[PDB]
Amino acid sequence: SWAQSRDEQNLLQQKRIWESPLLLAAKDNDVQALNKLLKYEDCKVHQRGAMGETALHIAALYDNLEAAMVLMEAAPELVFEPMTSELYEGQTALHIAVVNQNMNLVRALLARRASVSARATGTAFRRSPCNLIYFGEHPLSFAACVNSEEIVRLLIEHGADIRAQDSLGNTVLHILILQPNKTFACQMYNLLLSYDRHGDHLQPLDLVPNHQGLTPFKLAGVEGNTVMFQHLMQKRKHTQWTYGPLTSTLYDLTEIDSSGDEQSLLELIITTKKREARQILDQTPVKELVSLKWKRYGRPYFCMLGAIYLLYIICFTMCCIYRPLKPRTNNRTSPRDNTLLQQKLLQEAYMTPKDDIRLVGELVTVIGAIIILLVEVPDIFRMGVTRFFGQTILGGPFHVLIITYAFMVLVTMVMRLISASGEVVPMSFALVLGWCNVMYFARGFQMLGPFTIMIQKMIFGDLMRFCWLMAVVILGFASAFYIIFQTEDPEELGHFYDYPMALFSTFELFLTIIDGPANYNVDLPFMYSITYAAFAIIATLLMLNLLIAMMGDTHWRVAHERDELWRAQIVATTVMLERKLPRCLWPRSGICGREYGLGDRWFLRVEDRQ
Amino acid sequence: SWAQSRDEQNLLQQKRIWESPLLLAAKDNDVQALNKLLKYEDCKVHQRGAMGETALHIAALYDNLEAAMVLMEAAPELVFEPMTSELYEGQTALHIAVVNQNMNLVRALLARRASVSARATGTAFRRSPCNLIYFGEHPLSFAACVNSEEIVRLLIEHGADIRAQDSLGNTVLHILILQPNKTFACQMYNLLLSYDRHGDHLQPLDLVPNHQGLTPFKLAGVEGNTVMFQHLMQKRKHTQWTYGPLTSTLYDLTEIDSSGDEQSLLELIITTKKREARQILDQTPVKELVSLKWKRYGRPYFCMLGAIYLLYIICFTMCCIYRPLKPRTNNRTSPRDNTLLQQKLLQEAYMTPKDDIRLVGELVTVIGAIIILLVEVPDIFRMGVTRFFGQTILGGPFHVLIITYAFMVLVTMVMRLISASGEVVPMSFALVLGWCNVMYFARGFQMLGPFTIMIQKMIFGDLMRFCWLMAVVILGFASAFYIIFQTEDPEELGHFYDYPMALFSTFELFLTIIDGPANYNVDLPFMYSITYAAFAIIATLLMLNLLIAMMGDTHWRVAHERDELWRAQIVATTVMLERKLPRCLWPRSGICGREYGLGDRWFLRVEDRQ
Ligand SMILES: CCCCCCCC/C=C/CCCCCCCC(=O)O[C@@H](COC(=O)CCCCCCCCCCCCCCC)COP(=O)([O-])OCC[N+](C)(C)C
Ligand SMILES: CCCCCCCC/C=C/CCCCCCCC(=O)O[C@@H](COC(=O)CCCCCCCCCCCCCCC)COP(=O)([O-])OCC[N+](C)(C)C
Ligand SMILES: CCCCCCCC/C=C/CCCCCCCC(=O)O[C@@H](COC(=O)CCCCCCCCCCCCCCC)COP(=O)([O-])OCC[N+](C)(C)C
Ligand SMILES: CCCCCCCC/C=C/CCCCCCCC(=O)O[C@@H](COC(=O)CCCCCCCCCCCCCCC)COP(=O)([O-])OCC[N+](C)(C)C
Ligand SMILES: CCCCCCCC/C=C\CCCCCCCC(=O)O[C@@H](COC(=O)CCCCCCCCCCCCCCC)COP(=O)([O-])OCC[N+](C)(C)C
Ligand SMILES: CCCCCCCC/C=C\CCCCCCCC(=O)O[C@@H](COC(=O)CCCCCCCCCCCCCCC)COP(=O)([O-])OCC[N+](C)(C)C
Ligand SMILES: CCCCCCCC/C=C\CCCCCCCC(=O)O[C@@H](COC(=O)CCCCCCCCCCCCCCC)COP(=O)([O-])OCC[N+](C)(C)C
Ligand SMILES: CCCCCCCC/C=C\CCCCCCCC(=O)O[C@@H](COC(=O)CCCCCCCCCCCCCCC)COP(=O)([O-])OCC[N+](C)(C)C
Ligand SMILES: CC(C)CCC[C@@H](C)[C@H]1CC[C@H]2[C@@H]3CC=C4C[C@@H](OC(=O)CCC(=O)O)CC[C@]4(C)[C@H]3CC[C@]12C
Ligand SMILES: CC(C)CCC[C@@H](C)[C@H]1CC[C@H]2[C@@H]3CC=C4C[C@@H](OC(=O)CCC(=O)O)CC[C@]4(C)[C@H]3CC[C@]12C
Ligand SMILES: CC(C)CCC[C@@H](C)[C@H]1CC[C@H]2[C@@H]3CC=C4C[C@@H](OC(=O)CCC(=O)O)CC[C@]4(C)[C@H]3CC[C@]12C
Ligand SMILES: CC(C)CCC[C@@H](C)[C@H]1CC[C@H]2[C@@H]3CC=C4C[C@@H](OC(=O)CCC(=O)O)CC[C@]4(C)[C@H]3CC[C@]12C
Ligand SMILES: CC(C)CCC[C@@H](C)[C@H]1CC[C@H]2[C@@H]3CC=C4C[C@@H](OC(=O)CCC(=O)O)CC[C@]4(C)[C@H]3CC[C@]12C
Ligand SMILES: CC(C)CCC[C@@H](C)[C@H]1CC[C@H]2[C@@H]3CC=C4C[C@@H](OC(=O)CCC(=O)O)CC[C@]4(C)[C@H]3CC[C@]12C
Repeated sequence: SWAQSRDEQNLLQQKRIWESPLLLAAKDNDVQALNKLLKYEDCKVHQRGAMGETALHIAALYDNLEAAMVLMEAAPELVFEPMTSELYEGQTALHIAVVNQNMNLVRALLARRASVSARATGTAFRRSPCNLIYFGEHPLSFAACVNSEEIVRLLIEHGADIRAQDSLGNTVLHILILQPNKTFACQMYNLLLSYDRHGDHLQPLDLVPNHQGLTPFKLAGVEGNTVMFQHLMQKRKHTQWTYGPLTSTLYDLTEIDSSGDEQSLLELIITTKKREARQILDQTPVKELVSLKWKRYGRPYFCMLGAIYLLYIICFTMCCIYRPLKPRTNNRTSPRDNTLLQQKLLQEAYMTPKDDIRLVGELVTVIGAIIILLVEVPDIFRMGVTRFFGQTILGGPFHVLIITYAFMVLVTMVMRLISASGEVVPMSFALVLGWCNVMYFARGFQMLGPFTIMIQKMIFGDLMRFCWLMAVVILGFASAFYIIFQTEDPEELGHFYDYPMALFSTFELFLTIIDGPANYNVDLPFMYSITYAAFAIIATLLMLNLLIAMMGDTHWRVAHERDELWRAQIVATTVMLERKLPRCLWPRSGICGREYGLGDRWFLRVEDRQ
Repeated sequence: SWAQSRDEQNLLQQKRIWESPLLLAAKDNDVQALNKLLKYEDCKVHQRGAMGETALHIAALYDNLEAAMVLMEAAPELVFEPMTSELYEGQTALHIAVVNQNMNLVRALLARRASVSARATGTAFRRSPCNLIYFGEHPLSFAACVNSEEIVRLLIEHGADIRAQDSLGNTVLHILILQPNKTFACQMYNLLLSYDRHGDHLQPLDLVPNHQGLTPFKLAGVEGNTVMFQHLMQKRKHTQWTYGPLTSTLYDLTEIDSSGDEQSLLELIITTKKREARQILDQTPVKELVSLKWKRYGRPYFCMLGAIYLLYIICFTMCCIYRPLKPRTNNRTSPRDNTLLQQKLLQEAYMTPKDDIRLVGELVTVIGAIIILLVEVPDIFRMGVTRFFGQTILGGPFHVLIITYAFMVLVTMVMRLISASGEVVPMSFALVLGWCNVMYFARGFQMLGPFTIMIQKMIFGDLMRFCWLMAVVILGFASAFYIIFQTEDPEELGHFYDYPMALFSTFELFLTIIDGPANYNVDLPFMYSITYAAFAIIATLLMLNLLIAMMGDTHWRVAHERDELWRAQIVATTVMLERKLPRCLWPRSGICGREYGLGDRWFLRVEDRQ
């Protein structure tokens, strides 16, 4: 609906240029007709186009130097005119000649005092998925993104402000990081810092943030721009000595490490959705910083929490095993009734010293369930209650499973206080969610770490993508199997005696975890052998080994990038383990340079061999 | 804790150089300030640094030739000064200028009679995982490891001892093998043998061992340095004739083959932990030596021991089958009691001539169990009782299984002598350990050989790495399944009737080796169908085919290097079969050159075609 509208304006621009002889003579290189048109009476010079454009805009848009000079002589006030549309707001011909890199025509307008500070605020210039270029809003921003070193020098001599910000707060150094040609953006980055030295108006140009707060150093890590990230560490490192093939380099760790309350560079890479940002983790000062925090304070504090959680789940498991049960007080209803025991009442549950030992174990699992919710739930109140916490749901799925576990413990606490029947259903969820959260503590081991990335990408990328075709085949054949055996005696072959059982039987015959139905003492119905032969070929052979072959490719892809997926689990673990543990037991990383004559900041030394 | 300490000294070195004007003028190339400082009164010349360094140490460390010459004129006694720290003990500036390769400044110190024999015994020079360079302790050792042919010639002219040894006993030829650039180390190896000819003080420089006993020939094979190993066989081979495209080369086999009581080169490659050393086995005189020892005396003596072991295990199997059993004398306790027979007493066991035939077979399996322990156990007494024999445990795991088998035979010997109940548990271990040791004798066949390397790397690299996540899922769902059926009648569905059975049932439902529980005559509990549907998706589909896909990659990696893993099993078999068989039936390999005019050593001839 939006691409349909701006295709209708680009064809309407071409109709207006074919109707007006003034606009048509500016498209072609026709100075013969522009002499004849402009010598007429009043000429209709300031007429609009379909884009709100003037005739001097067309001459700069089609690289017509000779047509533009005729218009500037005959009408000198066309230079100060912006486009008055919606999709090209504020754009002048001084914007257009910069992008088309017409060196003779930029000097021509600036001789006629063209504005170097007009703001091209149209929707064909905002950072959008619909726009193929994001150049900024200023002509100095336009010339930097087209790699024109001659015009960037020529604009600053005429007064182009280098510290100007667009609607996103981005300076020209922020926009050069967002450009697709990364090697040419490094040379233009150096050139724009050569001119920023003049009596600093605030903190310098590479230290000015945008409306997100990011500096050009932190923006290169959020956007995954690894080429610019290496280029901006050269300002931040410092070589101490060089002993033959040795080199001792001292790195900054100011905007990388967690200085204060702001988000550090490690927090912004884990949070962001662009998965190109996780290549910053392989770059040198960040790579030895993560290994330093994990081997010193990360891994000891993580293996303590993993061992306290095992003793909690073993204490929870034995309270479910020794739960209060008594023989049933009523009598059996049907011959299909299998039940022999039922739950004791609350006053009846605690009446012996062995129930007092269990009550100690039940208070441990209730208090531990509250401590989980005191740590996890106040994060949804600080962050956004639905959306901005839902970003952490797709990031860490073990946040959900331990809040759901702690919910299930307090449900069967309430169902114990009031004497409620059916505590087996909140317990059974809590046993399997309680134990399968021990697979969270497998990222402390590099070999066991990305096994849970395999289990995740097989469920949410293979099973949740192919089970819609399996459920189609189960519903087809279970409905067939149900009406075949609908006229029969279930006491011989009872796999399909009602419709919910025929769906659970066909799910189990799909996966080949119960045997195929057979009696051999009675004549089975005729359609059964034909249907089950057709079922066993498409379900058990073909579609079951489809899924096993799909999951075998998910295994191969995760095991290939086995090292860089584990080291991104450690950054997410170390960052989480700082924002919840108190500061007195987490020392700050690196060597502080107060009593070494280096300032107030916190350095990190790397020694290598070339 | 150790890297944190020597980061604090490298920043403290930079503070002391910024405080003293004498040290700061030696870091920069400032001969203007060194003229003004040294013309003062007493100047504080011999002040220390944070590394125990002098001002003449800084000038050599930062490549300041002009700053160093001012210091040597004004203070000529700074040349004889070592660093008095702990981490740079004994290092002088004559060490530093050699590593930085400053040719003008090495001649300057040696003109002022600098010591060419000072020992840099600091912990930044010991062979350690923490040190990135191991250059030795002498300036001749430093110049050889930086590939400076001009300084090695210049040091020997001033009296550098070429036979000097560091704290590890390594000469300069030992250290050149330990260097990472292998091609440049070959040219420096040749240069240092050109100077060692002067009236040999002992056996020559390439034949002097270190405190481990290794010569530079044997050190290249232990360290896996295959480039230096080819370069040092050129001294050891000898071309007999060249008949067109043919060439007859006669190889040495002095330090390669088992000469006396010392460990040969074949014994040191199998023993060592660096698995780069097994590429020496593909090099020509070692490769045809292993094939010669195996095809002549290795494989006949190995197939005799494999056939005697089959007849021993078949004789052990029939003594377990015909074991003494009688009907039970007591009466049944419970309806769950299944037992119908029990063991006979010792006086009752041997009372017929068919028991006398078994007694012959039981003496064979007792005597054979003692002979295993007389061969295997006295190896743990000669080697280190815990640690240095534990190196052979990780090397050969079939040493453990045949000592454990021989232990299990003598347990049920003792349990037969005293009439002890429960001989089925030491026998059942001994049947499966007895028969699965026949897979030891599968390396005699090249096709069957590395099948047991597959079985090993799947157990100790896939199963012992993923079963911690399976046991989490088994304990989760077996605890869920136990409390679901805890209120039921076990006589219909008894898979989970107590907690140890529910763990063995869930282990068997994981692996899909028993069928899923179903009755269809009774109403099963409601949570069972939901839990077993969740179990059968994550356990049987997803996590069971994870492990099968992991083991499929272990198969692919071992089958790729199928030839070089079998030929390393033959070296370990041939070496083991020499140190236990007597010398009269193992002839020495090669042709001895006594009556061929070649000396006392033992050659091996290889004929090839180019
Ligand atoms: C990888 C590392 C390895 C892990 C290994 C770890 C150990 C793993 C194994 C552990 C034990 C396994 C065997 C024990 C079985 C006997 C229990 C018992 O006697 O039950 C009694 C009740 O007791 C209960 O009801 C249990 C309640 C929870 C116990 C915790 C109490 C407070 C601990 C506070 C702090 C907790 C932790 C704090 C968390 C921060 C009564 O039962 P019974 O009448 O005697 O029944 C006997 C039946 N039988 C005769 C057939 C047997
Ligand atoms: C990926 C997930 C998909 C799940 C797939 C499997 C679903 C599993 C869900 C299981 C939930 C079970 C809850 C309790 C069941 C009781 C009610 C019942 O269903 O049976 C009732 C029957 O009534 C029916 O026949 C309903 C089935 C209609 C067609 C199926 C539509 C399913 C939605 C399609 C979605 C499309 C998805 C794929 C397309 C994109 C009563 O059973 P009865 O006792 O035998 O009474 C017979 C009376 N008689 C004796 C007179 C004859
Ligand atoms: C790849 C190569 C292929 C391998 C092939 C090799 C051969 C493989 C097969 C071999 C034989 C298989 C069939 C034999 C079954 C009859 C045995 C018997 O009669 O038992 C008798 C007792 O005998 C015993 O108790 C056995 C004790 C050990 C025997 C060794 C005696 C001393 C040998 C010293 C040196 C040993 C070696 C030294 C080691 C260095 C009594 O039993 P029974 O009352 O008669 O029971 C009959 C029941 N039935 C009627 C139903 C049947
Ligand atoms: C890789 C290897 C791992 C193996 C995993 C599987 C272990 C296999 C080991 C099997 C050994 C079995 C030996 C004999 C069993 C008898 C005692 C018993 O356990 O049952 C007793 C129950 O008491 C319990 O419930 C204990 C279980 C507590 C929680 C499990 C902790 C396991 C350690 C976690 C380690 C974490 C490792 C993963 C995390 C990294 C008695 O049973 P009962 O007769 O039914 O009495 C019920 C009384 N009732 C009737 C009143 C209700
Ligand atoms: C699916 C579930 C499976 C996963 C298990 C989850 C359940 C249990 C969770 C976690 C396990 C808890 C028990 C520890 C056992 C392993 C420890 C170990 O050997 O690691 C290191 C020793 O440790 C260190 O060198 C540094 C840490 C200090 C010791 C840990 C402190 C507390 C230990 C307990 C005191 C508790 C205090 C409170 C008392 C209750 C060895 O070095 P590594 O380098 O780490 O070697 C392998 C990693 N690698 C592959 C990277 C090379
Ligand atoms: C009380 C018990 C229930 C409640 C407890 C908590 C339950 C919920 C737990 C965790 C929920 C936390 C969020 C989901 C986790 C990952 C989602 C994600 O990352 O994006 C995913 C899409 O997006 C989705 O698929 C969203 C999930 C929709 C279905 C949720 C129900 C599945 C329950 C689970 C039951 C499943 C049946 C298994 C057997 C039972 C993409 O996945 P990916 O990993 O980013 O990459 C894989 C794609 N790739 C392969 C192409 C590369
Ligand atoms: C999991 C278990 C499976 C493994 C079986 C373990 C159990 C039994 C253990 C070992 C097997 C014992 C029986 C021998 C059968 C095979 C012999 C053979 O054919 O090999 C060679 C013949 O042999 C030779 O050419 C040289 C050796 C002389 C013959 C062996 C002497 C003793 C034979 C018995 C007298 C006993 C004396 C004491 C009396 C008791 C053939 O040449 P090859 O080159 O080797 O061909 C294949 C190898 N390749 C792939 C490299 C090309
Ligand atoms: C009486 C009956 C019991 C006693 C009899 C004797 C029992 C003990 C027998 C042989 C023991 C001899 C030493 C182990 C052999 C190999 C170890 C090794 O090489 O290093 C290993 C690590 O290091 C370890 O894992 C050490 C082993 C720890 C567990 C030991 C108990 C397992 C028992 C066994 C039961 C398992 C369950 C199976 C079904 C039962 C590394 O393995 P790798 O091969 O070097 O390379 C593979 C890694 N790769 C794939 C990444 C490349
Ligand atoms: C009553 C007493 C004796 C028992 C103590 C209970 C502990 C076992 C609980 C209390 C708080 C719990 C912690 C609360 C929050 C978290 C964060 C949680 O983080 C995630 O799940 C990250 C998700 C992801 O990144 O995928 C991991 C478990 C952990 C450390 C919990 C581990 C278990 C703890 C220590
Ligand atoms: C009583 C019955 C009906 C309960 C049903 C249990 C399931 C709903 C639970 C139990 C096991 C759980 C799984 C166990 C482990 C994982 C791996 C876990 O992996 C990650 O989060 C990887 C990400 C990372 O670590 O980087 C994602 C959730 C998931 C699939 C869990 C999803 C929810 C599952 C299937
Ligand atoms: C495609 C691969 C997996 C195998 C290829 C062979 C199949 C197509 C063949 C092998 C056995 C055949 C079946 C053998 C016997 C029967 C039973 C017959 O039905 C009855 O006699 C019903 C019994 C009754 O009415 O009591 C119908 C054909 C059918 C299913 C045959 C269908 C074709 C089958 C499955
Ligand atoms: C009483 C009489 C009639 C029976 C003879 C008993 C033999 C069958 C036994 C006695 C000593 C045993 C040997 C003792 C030691 C070894 C070394 C052993 O070496 C390893 O296991 C290497 C381990 C590895 O490299 O993995 C292999 C079996 C072998 C030859 C044994 C094979 C079986 C032997 C010959
Ligand atoms: C009665 C029951 C409980 C006994 C249990 C038996 C297991 C503990 C045994 C029987 C089979 C054995 C395995 C059989 C064969 C091998 C291959 C073997 O492989 C090698 O040593 C390869 C190295 C090489 O040859 O180069 C290592 C031991 C291993 C895994 C064994 C380990 C111990 C196992 C699992
Ligand atoms: C993911 C792939 C492997 C298959 C995708 C389809 C499944 C998600 C569907 C197919 C059959 C369905 C089951 C069909 C019948 C039942 C029984 C129903 O429980 C009962 O009726 C219990 C019986 C009783 O209480 O007596 C609960 C839903 C459940 C487990 C369904 C859960 C969803 C299942 C497993």
